[PDB]
Amino acid sequence: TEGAKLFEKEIPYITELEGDVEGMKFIIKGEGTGDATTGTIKAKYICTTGDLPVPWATILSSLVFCFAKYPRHIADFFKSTQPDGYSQDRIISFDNDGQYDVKAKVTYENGTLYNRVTVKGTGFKSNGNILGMRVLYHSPPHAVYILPDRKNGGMKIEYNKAFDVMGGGHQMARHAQFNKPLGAWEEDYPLYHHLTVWTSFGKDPDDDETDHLTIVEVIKAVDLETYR
Repeated sequence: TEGAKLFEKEIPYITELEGDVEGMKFIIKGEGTGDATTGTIKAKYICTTGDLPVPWATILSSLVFCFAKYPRHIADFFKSTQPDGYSQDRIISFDNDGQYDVKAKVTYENGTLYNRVTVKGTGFKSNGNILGMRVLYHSPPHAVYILPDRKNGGMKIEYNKAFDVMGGGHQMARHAQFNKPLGAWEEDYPLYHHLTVWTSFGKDPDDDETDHLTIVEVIKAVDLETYR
């Protein structure tokens, strides 16, 4: 309950990502806002090391479920664990291709929400859509499984992303994720539920210098009784 109060208004949202895909190192810095009242995330991410050496769409999920619109009756792991924060680690397996090993800490610090994340990409194929830069510049809407996992002291998160590729066709990205509190948590495990995500990609028209991504994104918790 205490943690959720921190999100009752729009607050700043900062992302720092350090990536290494097949030895190609990159840094992404994001600046934006998250508004958990409406589930609305807005941000601009800049690759501060130069050009991003993988498609932007494939790195979006690495770059804050704490901003999801939650109803009062579903236990909200992502806010409940604040301000100490939570760990969010995942393996993103790209079908017919390599994987991103992603490790993050998501923490509230003096009024701003931070996502600090490392990405290690291995196993990628030279003829694939990721190294080949053939994943189109958008991220379609998705549904995310949020599963209680008391046995491992946290939440098991499982979902697919279905990207569009040049020439038609798709690139599936299988996300196997685990979340754990970093500090205090009253251990109010949510029931199995979903999140929905919708995203719009853009560019900053005033920025002709950097390789960057702007987003407007909406994330919402879904009570599965609505499926009945």
